[PDB]
Amino acid sequence: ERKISRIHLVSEPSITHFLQVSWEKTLKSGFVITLTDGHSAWTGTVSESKISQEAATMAMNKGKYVGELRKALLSGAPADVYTFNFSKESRYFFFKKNLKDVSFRLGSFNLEKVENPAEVIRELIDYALDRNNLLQAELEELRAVVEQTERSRKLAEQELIETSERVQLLHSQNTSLINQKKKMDADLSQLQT
Amino acid sequence: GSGERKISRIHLVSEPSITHFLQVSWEKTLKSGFVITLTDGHSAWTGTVSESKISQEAATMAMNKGKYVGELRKALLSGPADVYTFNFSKESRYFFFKKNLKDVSFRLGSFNLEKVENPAEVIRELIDYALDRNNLLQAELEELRAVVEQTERSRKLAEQELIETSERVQLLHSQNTSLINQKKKMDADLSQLQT
Amino acid sequence: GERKISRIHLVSEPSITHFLQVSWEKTLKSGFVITLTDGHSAWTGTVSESKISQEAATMAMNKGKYVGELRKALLSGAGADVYTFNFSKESRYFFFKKNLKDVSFRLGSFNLEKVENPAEVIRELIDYALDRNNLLQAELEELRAVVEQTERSRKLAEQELIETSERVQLLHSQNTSLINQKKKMDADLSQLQTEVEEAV
Amino acid sequence: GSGERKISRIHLVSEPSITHFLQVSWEKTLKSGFVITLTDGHSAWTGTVSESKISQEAATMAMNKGKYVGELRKALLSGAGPADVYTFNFSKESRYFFFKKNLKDVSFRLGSFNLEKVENPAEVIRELIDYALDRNNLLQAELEELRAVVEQTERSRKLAEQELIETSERVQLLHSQNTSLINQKKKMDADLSQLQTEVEEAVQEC
Repeated sequence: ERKISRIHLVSEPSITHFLQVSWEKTLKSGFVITLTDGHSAWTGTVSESKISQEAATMAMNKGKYVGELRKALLSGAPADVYTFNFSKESRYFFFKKNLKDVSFRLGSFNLEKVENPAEVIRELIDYALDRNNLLQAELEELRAVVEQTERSRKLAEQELIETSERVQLLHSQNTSLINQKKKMDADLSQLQT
Repeated sequence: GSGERKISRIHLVSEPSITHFLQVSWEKTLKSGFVITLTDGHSAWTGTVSESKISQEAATMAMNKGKYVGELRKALLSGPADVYTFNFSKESRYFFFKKNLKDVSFRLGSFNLEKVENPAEVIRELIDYALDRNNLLQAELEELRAVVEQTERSRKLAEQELIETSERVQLLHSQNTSLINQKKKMDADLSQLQT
Repeated sequence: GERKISRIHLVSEPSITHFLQVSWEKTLKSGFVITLTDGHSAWTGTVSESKISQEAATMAMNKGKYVGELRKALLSGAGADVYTFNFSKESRYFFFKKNLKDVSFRLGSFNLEKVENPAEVIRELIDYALDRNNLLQAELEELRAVVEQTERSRKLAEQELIETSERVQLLHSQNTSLINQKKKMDADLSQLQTEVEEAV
Repeated sequence: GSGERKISRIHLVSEPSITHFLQVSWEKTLKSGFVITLTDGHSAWTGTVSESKISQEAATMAMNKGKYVGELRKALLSGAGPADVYTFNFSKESRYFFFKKNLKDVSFRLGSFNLEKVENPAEVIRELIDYALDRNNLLQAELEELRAVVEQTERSRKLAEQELIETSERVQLLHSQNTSLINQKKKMDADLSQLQTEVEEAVQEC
């Protein structure tokens, strides 16, 4: 599981930054958050115990806290109500939620600077290109399913009108047969004398 | 809306360790020219292949220009018949052979890519574009999963109606053969009762 | 940040559907801000904690029982088929009662002054509901992942239990046929053990 | 199945302070046509974009219609990013258009629709609020049901796994007897020749 977001930090408002969050099937089980500005990178890990501690700090249901994390760190910057800020000196990444004249902090994470930003960026670029090819193949598969279903429907429309011509040609045969059956069945009592 | 671009993974034999990325961007056709950008996560190299340059490279190989640009489309826009190489000193020439396992390789192209002085902006522009195109494909999928859902239900609508009719023809066909069997017995009894 | 929005049916204007927004702290008995709107204007007032106790003592019922009735009335539906809501648009008084058998008694009465920023309040109310939807829909993405994760573990658990049960059936029959082979080979040894001593 | 609808908050450039709300409703497929509704909390504007208008704007942009409809899905549905810039004329009460701004200062008019004021905007807002509160109940009901599926599936997982800890114990102890019986058979085979060749050595001794 992996999602790359385009966030806008208050520290450097000019340079648009990228936020890569990676976890395993559940965000409440922990995740790895990466911040990159195209040259250097900052990667930190948020454990399951840290999420429960941050949720218990501001008095919030853990299910509702992960909902806020999955809404601020994964949707991107849709949902501009979140104010992201990363201090490069202290190497801390904190974001807050803005509405109703209240800007309370929602999370405080410690992202340490990576000594191999080239590999981190190339792995990010490689994942974005792999997700691109997957969505392209799924589009070609889906387009093939549409032309097969419509083709299968058109065949089902023509087989029905042929079978409907057969259901009435055969229903008229039973009616023509049951008439002489009932006519001969009464004629069998006449020959009985 | 204008602008066309394809980003590809390339294996540079100069640096076989890492995997380089090639960003080819052009207008509407490769015949008019294209801007080719090479990056490695830290630095970036960009060159502008003019339309005249493609004509010279196609003429020096005695190859039809329409066939030559077909090979440029083949190598730079997909992703190993083609082998790529690039030198880091100053002779910044992104040249790629077409190693054809028929006999031996031969030169296919060569362009000058100068090292840009803002590689961070190039990479962000490269990453930002890749994310935007993934959202467009994801939206195109949501639009298409709704079309296939509508055609499937309309298909199964006519499918159950055909099976409903095809079941009925087999109903009054075994019933038709039943009436044939009854009139067959009444025919035999008409001859036995004739006596 | 506890807030609840619910639609109400005013008997003074029964043709339209008004909306009620109750905002309160951690506990409703401590007080709440009650907002009313009709899609154009809005009226909002404040119910202090002492106003709750004064209303509770005015009808001689326990405070906790009264705040419980406030959760049933001011929260979770209306028009609901038991509580009758009414708002005097002239007097700016929010008055609601509870219908029983043949006796309907007043449950609360609070003053709501008209707000000077009706579009801003509606703009805040819509922004909140859309924000809570994006929050609940994010919890569905998390919880659907938990279902698929638990479904996978259960499915392989039943699959493994089926194989381990089918293994004990092939194995029990294999031992059954093996005890019989052991039974017949013992009868052949005593036959050959005799022929050794008998042919001496 | 009711209808398809999405309500997103947008920030116009004619009034960047207040938060306008954008309501787009369609029937299954977006290319079939949709209805745009703009509101600020007082007045409201409603427009109707048919299937023909979508093909016309797609022919002007020279894009594939599937891409243009996909580009409309990104901007209109769930729109709150700096990629798409929205604009609307209040005094001219017409021409709601939106751009697509990316890096290197590239901008093109992605859409242009003329929506007109509503005579009764209060009823439009109440209907918008009524829908938002209905999905709030529909989502919270889907959660309570999903919470029951999680613990029920965890119940069946613990049950089959504790029955596994009993079934597996019988398999291992039954397999230990299998190998113990095969070894007795193998040794009983070897002890059958020493008796067979001994009988044969008695008849080969006259």
